[PDB]
Amino acid sequence: DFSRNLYDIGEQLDSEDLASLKFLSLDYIPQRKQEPIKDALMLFQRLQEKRMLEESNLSFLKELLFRINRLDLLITYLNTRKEEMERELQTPGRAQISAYRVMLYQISEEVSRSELRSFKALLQEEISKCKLDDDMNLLDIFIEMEKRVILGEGKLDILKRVCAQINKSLLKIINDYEEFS
Amino acid sequence: DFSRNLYDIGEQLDSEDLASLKFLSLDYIPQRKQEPIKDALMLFQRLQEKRMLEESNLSFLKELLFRINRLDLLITYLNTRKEEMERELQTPGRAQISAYRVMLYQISEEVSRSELRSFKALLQEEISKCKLDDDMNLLDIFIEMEKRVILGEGKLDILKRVCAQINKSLLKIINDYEEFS
Repeated sequence: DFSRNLYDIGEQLDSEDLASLKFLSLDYIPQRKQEPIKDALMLFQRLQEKRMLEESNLSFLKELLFRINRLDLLITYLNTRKEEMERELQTPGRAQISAYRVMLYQISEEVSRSELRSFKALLQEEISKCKLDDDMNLLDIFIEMEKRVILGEGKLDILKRVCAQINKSLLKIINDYEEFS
Repeated sequence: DFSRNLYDIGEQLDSEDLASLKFLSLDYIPQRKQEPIKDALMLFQRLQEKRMLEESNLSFLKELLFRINRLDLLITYLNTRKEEMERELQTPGRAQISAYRVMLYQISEEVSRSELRSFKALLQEEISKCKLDDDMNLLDIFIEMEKRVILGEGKLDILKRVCAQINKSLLKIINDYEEFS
């Protein structure tokens, strides 16, 4: 009963819904493991894979659907109302999605298209002014590059991009590394 | 005697050496547990803590000293020559530092101060590459903000800074989040 019903819920969702649900699951499935999920059913399988979703274990499904405001699916397939879910989530700790993620999603729902363009513009303003100070030595800079994830054992792209403009011999070293690995 | 000698070697090293050796130890001691390590002798203690450095087990100590080209300490206190260590590390696998880390360190050794200026400039160029195409919705933008590590569970500065220029209600959301933590 549960499995077929989860299939029906799987089909009733559109793209925007899947994006939202992919976001609201980031507490359990890292960013790194979200490219594999292309449709809602694969997300269901990956959620049950961590035993966060089972028959008689629908807390997280109910919460997810309420947050993305698909109350029609809650009623049609889960027999759950809005006020019931509000009562459930307003009792401390019963909410399973972090306040961080819910905050971000609600910021997203409040924003229009024009306001989104404003956000892109302002974010490109604040990014086009990153300031690493003058007291960081090179090794620290490599550590920051690994931190901001632009350099790694298998991401020599940017490192080669800068070294190629500094001096070739460095690029020679890098090529020796990646060609002997 | 072993402890006394390791103390003497511990004090003979300067700051640049400690930075280098701290880097070349990143295969075993994560970034996070290196702020506690403030001096070279403490680094020795943290190396013995993981039993990669023992009495009669100096492979990694010798390797460390050779890499940072402190051959004077190798000879003075360890009675070990340059060419012997070269033979040691050129025998496969006996070098204990990964080719990645050693590659980064030699890139560091080759670079002058001016060339480092060029590296800072070019890297600030590549970070100020915005991407942010017209098909990314807000949530994706949040995910890249977390990537470039300018947004996080406890780093709401930039997010509030942009929302304050878009519309206050967003700022109200963020403040409600962080004052509820």
